[PDB]
Amino acid sequence: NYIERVVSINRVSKVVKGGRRFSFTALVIVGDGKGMVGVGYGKAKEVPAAIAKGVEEARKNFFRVPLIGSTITHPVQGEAAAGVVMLRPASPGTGVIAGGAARAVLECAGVHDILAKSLGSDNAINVVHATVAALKLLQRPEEVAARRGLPIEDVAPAGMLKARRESEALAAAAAREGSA
RNA sequence: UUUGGAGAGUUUGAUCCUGGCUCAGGACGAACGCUGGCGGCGUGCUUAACACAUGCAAGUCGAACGGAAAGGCCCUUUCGGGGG
Repeated sequence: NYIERVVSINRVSKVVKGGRRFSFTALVIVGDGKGMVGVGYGKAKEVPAAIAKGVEEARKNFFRVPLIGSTITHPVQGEAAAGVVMLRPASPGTGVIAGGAARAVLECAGVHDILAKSLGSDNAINVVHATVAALKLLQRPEEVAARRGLPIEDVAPAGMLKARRESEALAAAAAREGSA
């Protein structure tokens, strides 16, 4: 059930003795819709083969996204070559609101509620890399408290833990109709 | 202890970056074009502090005053009017 999302298709041109020898590049994000996401860049003579290579590269380099509900743990500004993407968590119902690249990677990760904004290098590839760098900079409170050597309560805020418990209930207790 | 940022196109054979230009949105004391049924609530010289016909826009008090021109009342009466 992996959700896949192409963001950009570009006809690139090598030049040779005869002339322009073309190919196609597909930027394909794929995700589980629940927090695992991967990015791929497929380069191939034909568009569908490019997309397939992108899918394969993505499913190879999947990575897991920290979440507290259907948003992210904390705000974070990821940088790439020159893509700069701030991410800011958001209350539920405001909706993932972002440009098509950040939007695609977030929607494939399953982040339905988030604030995002590209601040440099409108190019979708570097934007996606910047967004991914942000998501990799993300830090779940459990591993944070481990990193500190403390409880979770005295490093994380009560609002985050409230939403955490709420989401955990709505996951487990509401998985009853799926498990039975 | 609550909150709220979307991008796209365009330099190149193609790429990335920078960088500008443009667009998508919202608003208006608005104007124009096409069109036009109803109501409600508002709103209307943003320019010539340019010139202005005309009519109204600051009067009131007779319990401040002399008074009595118009009405009123009463005497008068040639019914013309005259007095208080």
